[PDB]
Amino acid sequence: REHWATRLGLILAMAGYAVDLGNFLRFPVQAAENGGGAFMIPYIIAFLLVGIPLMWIEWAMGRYGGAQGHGTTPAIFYLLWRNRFAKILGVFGLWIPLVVASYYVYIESWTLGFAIKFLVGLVPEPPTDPDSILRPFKEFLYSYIGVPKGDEPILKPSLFAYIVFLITMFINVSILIRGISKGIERFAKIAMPTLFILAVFLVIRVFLLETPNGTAADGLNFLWTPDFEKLKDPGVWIAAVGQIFFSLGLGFGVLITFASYVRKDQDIVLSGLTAATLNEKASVILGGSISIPAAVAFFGVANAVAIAKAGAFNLGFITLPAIFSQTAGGTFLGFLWFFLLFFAGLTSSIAGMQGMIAFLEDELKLSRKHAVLWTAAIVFFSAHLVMFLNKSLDEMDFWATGIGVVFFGLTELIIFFWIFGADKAWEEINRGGIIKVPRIYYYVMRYITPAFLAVLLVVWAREYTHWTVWITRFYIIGLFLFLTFLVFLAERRRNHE
Ligand SMILES: Fc1ccc([C@@H]2CCNC[C@H]2COc2ccc3c(c2)OCO3)cc1
Ligand code: NA
Ligand code: NA
Repeated sequence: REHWATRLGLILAMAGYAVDLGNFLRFPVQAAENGGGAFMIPYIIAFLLVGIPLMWIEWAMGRYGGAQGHGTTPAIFYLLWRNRFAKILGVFGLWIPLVVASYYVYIESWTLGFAIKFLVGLVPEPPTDPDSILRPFKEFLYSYIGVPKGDEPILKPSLFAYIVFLITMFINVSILIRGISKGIERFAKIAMPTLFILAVFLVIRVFLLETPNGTAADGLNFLWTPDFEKLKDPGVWIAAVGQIFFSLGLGFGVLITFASYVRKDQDIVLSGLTAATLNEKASVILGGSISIPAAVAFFGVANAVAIAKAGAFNLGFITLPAIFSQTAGGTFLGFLWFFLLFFAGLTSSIAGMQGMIAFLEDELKLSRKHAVLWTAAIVFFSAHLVMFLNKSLDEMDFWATGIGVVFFGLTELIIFFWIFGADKAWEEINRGGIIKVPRIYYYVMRYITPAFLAVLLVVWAREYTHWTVWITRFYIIGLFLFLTFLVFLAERRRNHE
């Protein structure tokens, strides 16, 4: 079985997964809409009571399963809980990242395409007024995606967009086919430093932006000036718990897969805490210093609220590209921005596709080449639904991350810390640990963490159709059936040998 070569490589690979577009787009918009600097109060709380405890647990389950040659939850859940229902629940940890894969790598290709378009100058050049600058780029994105101009729910992606998606798929395979250390880990050691440099250069250049409408200081001001009156709102405390779950990539089964390549007695306590901390520093320092400040700098603090409400997606793919066409040397600026997002996405996507590669290797005994190619085949095939059927993406993302990760997140806790045994679980986490987990976390993991998660489930249920969503529901239901069949074939192949 493969292992991580260096402790640094392991941390950078784990961080590479956590850090993505959300760090530079989603988190800054979440903060502005939920109290500005005051949003850090429930965010740090959520980080301590939910994020950190669960990540350690997934790291432990990963290393525990990896010692016995299993990197995926269908096999690991069965080791923690000798039951048939444990194998079936495990299918979800194979299903969720695979559902995400169908739209994630595609959106990832958008950044690459946009980076190429910016570098070679194939971008709009307005013209005055805000809508006179934004609309030419609003149409640039819609022509790239193929946003329906009629009543039909049909997307018609450009040939360029489709080809870049092909190229993006290829790049992912290239890294994945070289394995864990010589592939994922090797790339982690290049991308993360490259990422940091790209970010810092943008942070510096954004801080020098000055327009008749405002400055970069106005951006950092609007974003971080606290509004504690919003702390009364339970929705803010829910968004904080949700964002942390989103930020670290919990409940995807990815961390478990990666942790399985950590050797039996190697540290996971300090290693996990370090990687988690990098992701957070990236969000508050790098992520919060670029997108929102640059936007507020150009349009003024008067439109700062309007900008935040327009969402993280509009900000990154419409607003900032418009601003770049109006700034000095913006054409190279746009390339760096989208190059930055691409590498951030590429280090997450190769991790999310590893779980399927691991299953095909560990349980069906396929070669790494075959495992990678068939995984790529499944993801590439599935993506045509996301590329051509409008709002299919929303439907996949809703089941997969809206409730799926949290439900699966709660499933991990109960299976590992309650069914497998809290005492056995606790010894598993701290074993080989450079530092020991604070004893107070024993109660947090066992009661506080699953309670917070269970609350998130209940609010989802109480809170929550055009016929085309049934197409997406049809297929993702089919995937779960197909993966169930593979798990079935796995346990049958094992009885023979
Ligand atoms: F809707 C969303 C929820 C959570 C997130 C996470 C946020 C932190 N960084 C990791 C993100 C998930 O990344 C993935 C996961 C599986 C994948 C993948 C990429 O490509 C193929 O299979 C992104 C989007
Ligand atoms: Na993140
Ligand atoms: Na990434």
